[PDB]
Amino acid sequence: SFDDAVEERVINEEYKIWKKNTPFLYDLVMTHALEWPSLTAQWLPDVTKQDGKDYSVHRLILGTHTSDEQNHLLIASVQLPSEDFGSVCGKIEIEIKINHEGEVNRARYMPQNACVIATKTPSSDVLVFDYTKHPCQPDLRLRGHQKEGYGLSWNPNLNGYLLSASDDHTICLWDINATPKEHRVIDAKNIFTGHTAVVEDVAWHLLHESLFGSVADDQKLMIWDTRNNNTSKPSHTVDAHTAEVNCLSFNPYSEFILATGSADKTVALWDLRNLKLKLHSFESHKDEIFQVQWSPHNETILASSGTDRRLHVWDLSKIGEEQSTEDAEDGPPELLFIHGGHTAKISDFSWNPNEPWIICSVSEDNIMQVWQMAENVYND
Repeated sequence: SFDDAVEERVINEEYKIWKKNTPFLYDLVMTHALEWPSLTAQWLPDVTKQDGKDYSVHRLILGTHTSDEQNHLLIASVQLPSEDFGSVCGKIEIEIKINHEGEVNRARYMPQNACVIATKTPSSDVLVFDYTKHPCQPDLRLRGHQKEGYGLSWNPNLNGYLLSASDDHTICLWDINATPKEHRVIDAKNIFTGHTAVVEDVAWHLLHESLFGSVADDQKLMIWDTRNNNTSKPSHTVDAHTAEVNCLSFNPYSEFILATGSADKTVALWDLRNLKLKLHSFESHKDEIFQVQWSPHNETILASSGTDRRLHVWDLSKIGEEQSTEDAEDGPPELLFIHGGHTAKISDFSWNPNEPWIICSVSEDNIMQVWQMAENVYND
């Protein structure tokens, strides 16, 4: 159609421009086309090195989206710059592969033992694998609910405790260590309802093992306390957004600050000490927002991605500082950087935990990008 065509046209012309400015806007930009689109992406904690090599190796947990052929759980190794047949391999390879029944919606490793990877299937089961066992039939099948989902959150502080969101208006909680397994199957320690609609995302508080937050299409943010008795009584409910809320992430350097992304094209800043007053609303995205992640290195900065094909990076510290018109355009002072290297909807992204400022983002066209904005943008 005409609109599709016009759209596709602007996307290319803009991309054209982007690529030309690459050396000016970035310090690192790596593009790579997977054989299949990945809906998930998360960096693994470890870093591998060799003496004499000008690079270190990092790894990502990716997935495949084949609405046909066989799907797999992937582990990709990426070579990253250091302080400075039989030929040298490419900077990106797929070290591990694991047959997975259906697309991989999410895939997160367990903080306590990253050999453990939890998965979100297009089914209603939640799978668990140990990529030390398959070196495929999951090592654990988590019962819990009737619908598909994406929300997935491992609890630090409590080995094994996993949370999940679902299109069936509920949240499940399991103890992966679950005594017995009755045929690789662990039922569900608790099911939190309290949500009028589809639950988009879920996330554990980072310090208090009994707290966690949920987010759903009912336009609300709910804070829960595992200790409470009513599996329908969220200890708190917040009218967070105009549209449906798609995610929430806790600030790594705080025990109160939180963030949420909505279809209302907005990212809301929240403080647990007073969920009655929204601290701020980051605006600029032109379509739905599905991912929001805080920098693992700076308490003041977070990023968001969505359907508008843009990855935004914000800086709380610049909220409110005055800016010069015709500069006061392009966006508010809180918008530190805009990543326009993706040519399709960004499905998910992850901040590298060892290399401050490196981000990996997977797009729907099955493109993967490892990038780092130019130092000057966040320095001087």
